Amino acid sequence: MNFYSAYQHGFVRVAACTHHTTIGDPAANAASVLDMARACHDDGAALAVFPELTLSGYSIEDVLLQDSLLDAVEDALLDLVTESADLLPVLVVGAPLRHRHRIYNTAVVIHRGAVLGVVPKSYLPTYREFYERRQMAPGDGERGTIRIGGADVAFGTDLLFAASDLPGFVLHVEIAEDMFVPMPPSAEAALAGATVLANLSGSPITIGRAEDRRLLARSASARCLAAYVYAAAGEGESTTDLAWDGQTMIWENGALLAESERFPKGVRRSVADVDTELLRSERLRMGTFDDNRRHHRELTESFRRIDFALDPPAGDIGLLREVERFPFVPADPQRLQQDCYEAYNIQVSGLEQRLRALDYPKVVIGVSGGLDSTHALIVATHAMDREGRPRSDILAFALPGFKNNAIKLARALGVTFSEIDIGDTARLMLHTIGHDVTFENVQAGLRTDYLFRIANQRGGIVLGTGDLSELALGWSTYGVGDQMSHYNVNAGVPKTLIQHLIRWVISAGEFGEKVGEVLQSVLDTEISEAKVGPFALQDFSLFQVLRYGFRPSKIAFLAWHAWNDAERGNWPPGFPKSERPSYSLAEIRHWLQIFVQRFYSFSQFKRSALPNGPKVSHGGALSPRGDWRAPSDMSARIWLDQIDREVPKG
Amino acid sequence: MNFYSAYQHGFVRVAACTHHTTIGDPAANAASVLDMARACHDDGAALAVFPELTLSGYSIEDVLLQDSLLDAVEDALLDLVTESADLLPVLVVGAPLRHRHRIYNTAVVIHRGAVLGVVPKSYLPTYREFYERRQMAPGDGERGTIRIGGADVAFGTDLLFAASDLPGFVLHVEIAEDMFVPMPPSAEAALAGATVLANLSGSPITIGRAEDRRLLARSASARCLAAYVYAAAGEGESTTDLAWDGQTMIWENGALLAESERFPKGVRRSVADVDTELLRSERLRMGTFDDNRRHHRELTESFRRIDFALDPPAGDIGLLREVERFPFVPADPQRLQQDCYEAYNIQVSGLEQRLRALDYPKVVIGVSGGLDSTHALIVATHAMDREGRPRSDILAFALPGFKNNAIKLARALGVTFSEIDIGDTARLMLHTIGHPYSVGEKVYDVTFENVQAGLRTDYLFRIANQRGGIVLGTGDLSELALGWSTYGVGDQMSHYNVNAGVPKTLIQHLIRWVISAGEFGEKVGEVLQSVLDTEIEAKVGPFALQDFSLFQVLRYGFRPSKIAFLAWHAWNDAERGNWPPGFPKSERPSYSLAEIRHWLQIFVQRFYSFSQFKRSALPNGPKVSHGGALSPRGDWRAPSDMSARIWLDQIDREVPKG
Amino acid sequence: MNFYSAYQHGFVRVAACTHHTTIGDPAANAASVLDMARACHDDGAALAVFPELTLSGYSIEDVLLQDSLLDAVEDALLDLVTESADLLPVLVVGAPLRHRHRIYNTAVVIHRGAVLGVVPKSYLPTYREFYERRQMAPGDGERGTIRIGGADVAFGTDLLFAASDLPGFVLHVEIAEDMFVPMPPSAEAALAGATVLANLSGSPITIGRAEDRRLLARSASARCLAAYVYAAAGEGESTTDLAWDGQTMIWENGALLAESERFPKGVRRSVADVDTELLRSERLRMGTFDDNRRHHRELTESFRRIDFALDPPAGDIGLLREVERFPFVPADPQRLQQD
Ligand SMILES: Nc1ncnc2c1ncn2[C@@H]1O[C@H](COP(=O)(O)OP(=O)(O)OC[C@H]2O[C@@H]([n+]3cccc(C(=O)O)c3)[C@H](O)[C@@H]2O)[C@@H](O)[C@H]1O
Ligand SMILES: Nc1ncnc2c1ncn2[C@@H]1O[C@H](COP(=O)(O)OP(=O)(O)OC[C@H]2O[C@@H]([n+]3cccc(C(=O)O)c3)[C@H](O)[C@@H]2O)[C@@H](O)[C@H]1O
Ligand SMILES: Nc1ncnc2c1ncn2[C@@H]1O[C@H](COP(=O)(O)O)[C@@H](O)[C@H]1O
Ligand SMILES: Nc1ncnc2c1ncn2[C@@H]1O[C@H](COP(=O)(O)O)[C@@H](O)[C@H]1O
Repeated sequence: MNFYSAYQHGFVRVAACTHHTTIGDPAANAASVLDMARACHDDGAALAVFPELTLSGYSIEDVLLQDSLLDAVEDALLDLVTESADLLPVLVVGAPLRHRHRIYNTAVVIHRGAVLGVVPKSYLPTYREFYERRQMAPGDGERGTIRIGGADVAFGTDLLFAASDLPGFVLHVEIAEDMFVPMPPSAEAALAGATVLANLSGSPITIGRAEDRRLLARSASARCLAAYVYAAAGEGESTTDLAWDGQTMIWENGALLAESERFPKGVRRSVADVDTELLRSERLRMGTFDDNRRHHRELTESFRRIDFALDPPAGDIGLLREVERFPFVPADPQRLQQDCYEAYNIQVSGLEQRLRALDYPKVVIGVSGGLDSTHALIVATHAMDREGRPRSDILAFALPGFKNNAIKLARALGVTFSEIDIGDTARLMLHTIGHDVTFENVQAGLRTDYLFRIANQRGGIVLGTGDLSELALGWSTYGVGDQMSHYNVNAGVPKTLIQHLIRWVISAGEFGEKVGEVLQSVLDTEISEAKVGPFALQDFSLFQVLRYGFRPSKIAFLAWHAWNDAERGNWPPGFPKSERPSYSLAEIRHWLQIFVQRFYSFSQFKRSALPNGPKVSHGGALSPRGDWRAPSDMSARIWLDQIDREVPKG
Repeated sequence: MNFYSAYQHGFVRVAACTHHTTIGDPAANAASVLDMARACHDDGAALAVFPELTLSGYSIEDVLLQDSLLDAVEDALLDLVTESADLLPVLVVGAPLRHRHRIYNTAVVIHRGAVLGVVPKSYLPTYREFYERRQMAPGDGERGTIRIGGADVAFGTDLLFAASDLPGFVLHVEIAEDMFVPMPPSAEAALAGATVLANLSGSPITIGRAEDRRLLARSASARCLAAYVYAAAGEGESTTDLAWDGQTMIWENGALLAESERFPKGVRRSVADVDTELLRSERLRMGTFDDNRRHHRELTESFRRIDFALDPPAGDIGLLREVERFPFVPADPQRLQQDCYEAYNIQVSGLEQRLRALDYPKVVIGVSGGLDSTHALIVATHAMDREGRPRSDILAFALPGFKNNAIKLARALGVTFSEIDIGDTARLMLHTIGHPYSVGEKVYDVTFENVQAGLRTDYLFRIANQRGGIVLGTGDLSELALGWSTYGVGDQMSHYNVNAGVPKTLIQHLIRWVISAGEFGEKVGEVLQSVLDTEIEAKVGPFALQDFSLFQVLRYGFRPSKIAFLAWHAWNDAERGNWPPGFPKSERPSYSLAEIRHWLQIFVQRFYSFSQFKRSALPNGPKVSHGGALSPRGDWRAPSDMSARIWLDQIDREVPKG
Repeated sequence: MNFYSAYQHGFVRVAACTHHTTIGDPAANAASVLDMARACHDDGAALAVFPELTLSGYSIEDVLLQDSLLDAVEDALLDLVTESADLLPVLVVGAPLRHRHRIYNTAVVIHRGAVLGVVPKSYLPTYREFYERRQMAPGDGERGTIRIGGADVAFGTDLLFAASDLPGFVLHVEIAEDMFVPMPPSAEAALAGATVLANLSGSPITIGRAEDRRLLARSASARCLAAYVYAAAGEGESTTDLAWDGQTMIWENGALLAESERFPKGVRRSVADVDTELLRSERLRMGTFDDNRRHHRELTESFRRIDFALDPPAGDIGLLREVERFPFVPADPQRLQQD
């Protein structure tokens, strides 16, 4: 396998194009269309979508009904079809075409010298600035074939274009208004199998209309778990009554992959790599999507499937796609602030309920001066405040065995602080056992043991502080040890997020300037990754595994694109340059071997008996009662073997 | 509410009746039917099912086609209907009735002076000793109405008789052969709602046929999550070519509630209380049952529902049902022997897999001399033997704080044994914590108890790390139920729990079974027997009572007053019902309502509110009982932060003080 | 004619196999499947039924949704298909397979180098210890085809596999829970023609469950006048929350032909000679069975019949069947006392 090929990792390269319109001149439009398709071809694109009525112009009104115009459109269309014999992508081009009694507003799907199909617009707006039913017939409910340059090709609203060599790529096409009605053709098509939904638009621009386009193309792509590929008309359409902004865009399950300049000078393309495996993984897990199909079975079973062989380029063509280094940490500051606000209020409100339900017990917690326990102590405090409970009901413990930040934060917040040296107890235990992991574990164990007994003694509960990345990797001490508690507030927060939560608490500043300074000190001081690898890379793989179940080679491909060059892509706030590492393939490959071994084989038993705590990230959590049911007794051989066979050594 | 009324606890009393046949003489058969129905009424029955072609006799062949016979049947049927005005139960009576062109083999459903409906047999056997298509027409596909004594009443294979005051009682009726075809009318009727399936049979007896009847009525009742009420013809049928055994029976979800004497002299009845709530609870939970209905929706939606008001007796009429004292421990020795063999092989095979998967680590376990840990050590040994591992890889520990059976069993099995006294460590820990006892105070609270339980687990765990072993849990299912364990750092935690799915009441019989089988040898046998004798904490109540409630809650979700009723019927008299093997008379307690009520308050509080958090973070171990287990990854998903108020209030309002 | 050949007297030799499960490792499971299939071949068996989700392991939960796992299953399944080119028996193997939007819990029917069909479980328990709807889609009402290693093969709950040279052998396949609902797929298939009903089961063992299996597989075989061939998962399934007893069994019109050791150490097979003429003879005489089909004609006419040529061994291969000397006098004393 070619590891650097996007097509070999399930990507499909898609283009929404806005061409130069020459109204009433099909050969001119076709020439503009041919030039942009040759570009999409050079880019290795599999699909190029053009605007509504591309070949005539959308704005020409009663001129659509002129024989010479209709005739010119057919001739021009046929020329394009001929030219497509040497073009890689499927081209989806608008044309007014005659069929039976009328003309239809159609998209012609063209590929490698043939027309695969012809799709008529279903819903023809005849209100406000739109007059479409005057010239054109509704296509909803039309099936059968249409004759195009001596051949009968499939015609109708029930068509699916499936790549026989790219099973993840199933195209449905609809037109402009089709997307705006309470039950759009594209939503039935997704249920029936379509993964990529194209829209050819005219869409005269009005104040606020671009927002409406986005709202509907975006929600479509989220509701239908699909890529949505959208092209509107631009320069050249008539301005007798309307203006045109040429907007093009590509959405994937709710996220914007690419858009182009509004009101441009000259032609514009959006080009993106769509991840068919992402779409496939979401559909795999959301059972209710398939239930919805089954409830509408007669609607969804009636589609006709037109097969074609794409034969994509096999080499390196790069990756036209923003892959963030931190799935859990948005690079966009306004987004990351939102995430932090939500994470924090999840941890707090979850603890508050547990405390209300237990009639407000004291809160016992071991504070070491580290990031996790520090953050947990802040969570605990806010929870107690919110519930009108004295901060002295928090019992914080230093438990040194064989920092000041700890006692300072505690003092600054005004919780009850105390120290208990576990060394002598550990010595006694080591001796009694006749005594590495055991040495380490005897101390970790006695910490938990003490807290638990103090909790019994003082009418408290022990607060866990292990974080999501530690659960993922089994980096914790099971049972009698830090893995155990009465309630875990960090269980759902990945390590890479924790530092930004603390930053957010500081920046918000409701704990006061002292607390602020201590927390800032914790940060400066604190920033294991020796033996389990850098947490940036493990949190990366964790997301891919937990959200999508992607195979290891696909994970390596994504990580390498995100991390391999520190200069490319954006970093979140809070990364000075001395701390913007870049990773080689060899490194990514190494830590990924370690990740699959620890995640799939070693660590599950530790997750299996997990204390309570709230789920936090949309990426998922690792509760055996929630997002992650798995065997405690399984080997990781197949994952290790996949890496061995598919990921180059470096 | 009347706590002693079976009807108020969701029971329906049902009768399968075999009457005296007088072939060719409807008024005589009717008179036998009326006499048994008056009995079934006196018993407070809600339903009385009779045999196929009751009113004419099943065996009369072409005489069925004689007008005087057909006429006599109608007159006799109409007399019954009139008499039923003063009878409590719905009567289901067989009759050849004329409809359109032919006679149908039918069941007439009669209630309080009206005919509620008429059901024709669907499949008429015309092979071997059966000739039914010669005289009678197939009823499959017939709908509409039939005229009976001046009234149009529902006729067809699509009928459901629903009690308007007893929602759990929905009756469907089929006939004889109907139950034997690959897709029987009653299976569709169950999907559509029927909870009680009646079968009128003729069923000439042949060698082996009684077994076939049972196999099909039983599997029916299990697949359809229903009661199945079956009545065959007996004395009086013609013996020109056949004989008749009069068999009657009542099945409920796979279990036999009642059967009557085969080949009797005189009439016979089976009468049982059917638990509609048990049926309701199983349908509530088995989602795929409802999925099956949805898949056959056009079949299942077309049923016609005929409503009637039963108005059952409200007082104490007893409880015609065998309620076992020990849901987890069958009183039948052959049954209990089976259950033990299975429980034991479940425990062992589960541990073996964990051991194989961990490449055969040592097994660490704390042995106290008690029932649980003893049994666990036995389990562990057998697992190691089966995997061909040396018994010395089992590391057993005595861990005295502040027995010999323990060291003896260890020595007898040949596992590695050792002692570690946790006293000093506990002393140090109590002092470090500032607990009054480290200063001499005789304060033996939860912290004092817990410091010791904790250190036990803590030691085992560190030994496991040190010696490349895993810690075996030994807490049992009843302890998980009640939260009777020490959470987290304490006996609740381990690497693998073999007893997690076995209730306390079962454990002692598992040990007995291991002794009785005797493959560990006579020494081990003697030590185990000593553990039993020695070992046979009621702040949580008698485990017999809590295991009882646990089964009701975990399997059916029954309300507390229903549980009290059941437990009182099972436990209140030590002379009635059977005890399992191994209960000398000095140990056959009987409980009062007041007692049952007391321990039940404690059960609901502990089960639904206090203990879930301890179940929530549970080690791995195999499910054992069909009653269910308590793994939050398996049979029991529940909140760790809920109150038990409604349960406690239900007891307060519904269960008498004594 | 060869008087000593069981195949010439209307017998079909059938095997229910419980293999060594390696959870999450399809090439290992396929290797255990291939070894047992070679044995069934050497025995002259015409059919070998394996347990539910054979190729992945039944007990792996969310691991089923992992691309590497789904991928490994496909590669392993295609290796088996290739190996089957030299194997006599039809192989019925379990596999989680992707189709349309989801994965289905399926049985793949394999024969002489081809996949004859792919059958999805219809009813997916999601109660008590079972969580199937979480990972897998219900197969009831699915028809059409599925693409398996470059070919379109029949997919759905409506399939019959008929031996073109052994008219009495018509196979229907269902899965686990399918057999436990009031109106099971297998009862409509019998009405439609199936004489041999296979069941691939996971079936974690609980106290009393073995009795439930028997009651339902036995009553199914008696009600449907059929052979019922049943295989449950054993050693190697996860014991995170459940245990497994590896039970296999073969029923014929209400009678047990063969069963294997519960909780065995190592792999186990039941192997029996099913008498297709016996089944044929009972259906010939019990007219109400055909009446029942006619009453459900639209249900029963819709099945698709996939034809294959078995070409069984023609020589003496003995007779794996208890033939009592006295049809009228049972050799079992408890039974004879009853009679
Ligand atoms: N599948 C399975 N099912 C049941 N038991 C299983 C098991 N696999 C191992 N076991 C048993 O469980 C035990 C091993 O697990 P465990 O007791 O946790 O010990 P283990 O994971 O081997 O070691 C804990 C490690 O976590 C690291 N740690 C922990 C806590 C904090 C920090 C820090 O950053 O400061 C680091 C530390 O480096 C240490 O190396 C052994 O008894 C083993 O036999
Ligand atoms: N809902 C909830 N979520 C999270 N945490 C919760 C909680 N409710 C209490 N807690 C906390 O849990 C702790 C109380 O539970 P836990 O630590 O287990 O202790 P707890 O159940 O209060 O006491 C143990 C009891 O079990 C009996 N016991 C123990 C061990 C063995 C045996 C035997 O002989 O078989 C009997 C013993 O006599 C004692 O009465 C407290 O620290 C409390 O604040
Ligand atoms: N020296 C220490 N004193 C008190 N608590 C500690 C100390 N070291 C670690 N902990 C606590 O032990 C848990 C796990 O930390 P660690 O083992 O350092 O990753 C957290 O709750 C820490 O606060
Ligand atoms: N004296 C003891 N020696 C060894 N193990 C014990 C001892 N006491 C308790 N245990 C362990 O703790 C479990 C719970 O019993 P207990 O803690 O005594 O309530 C037992 O089943 C043993 O596994």
